Amino acid sequence: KKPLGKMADWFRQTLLKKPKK
Repeated sequence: KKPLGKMADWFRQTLLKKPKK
């Protein structure tokens, strides 16, 4: 998994309020 994809999910949880799963 690319760090970029990891950060993408990080933003999805952080900003879009979508818990990673």
